[PDB]
Amino acid sequence: SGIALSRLAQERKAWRKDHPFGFVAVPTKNPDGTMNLMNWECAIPGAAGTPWAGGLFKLRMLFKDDYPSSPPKCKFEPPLFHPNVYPSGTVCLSILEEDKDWRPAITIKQILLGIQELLNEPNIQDPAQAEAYTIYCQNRVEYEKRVRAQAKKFAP
Ligand SMILES: S=c1[nH]c2cc(Cl)ccc2o1
Repeated sequence: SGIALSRLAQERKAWRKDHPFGFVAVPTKNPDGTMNLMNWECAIPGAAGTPWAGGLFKLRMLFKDDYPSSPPKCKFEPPLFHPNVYPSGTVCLSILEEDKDWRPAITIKQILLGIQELLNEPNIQDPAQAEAYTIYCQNRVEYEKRVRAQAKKFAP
C-alpha cells in the first residue's frame, strides 16, 4: 500500500496547487475519521457551449492497492445517460483499462479531463449502454435534448 499511498499523496498535492476550474477531487474518510486516499469523491462540470453546460456530474474514483500499476475505477454516482457509461455508472474509456491505454504516469487531472472530453464526444465503437448508444445513432437531436435535460437535473 505504500506505493499507492505515496503516489496518491503526490496527486493530491498537485491537484490542490492547480486544477481545472469547476472540477472537484477530494479523498474520503475511513470509519475512524482518517483520510482514505483510495476512494475519492469527484465532480466534473459540463463544458460551456455544449449540451452538458450547467451540469455538475459527480463521480467516485476507486484505487486498487497496486495503483498506479492499475487505473482507478471511475463511476458516476448517480449513473449518467451517455453511450460509454455502463448502467452501473462505471466509465468505459481506454485510458481506464490496464490492458488498453492506461499508463502509470497518467494523473487524476488527466483522467478527469479525459472523462469530461468523453462526455461531449462519445466513442461509438465502444458502447457501454444500449439506450444512449441507440439514441445517439438514431437521432442526434433527441440525444442532445436528453443530455440537456440531464444537465439541468444535475445543476449545482
Ligand atoms: S455532496 C457530494 N457527494 C458526492 C459523491 C460523489 Cl461520488 C462525488 C461528489 C459528491 O459530492
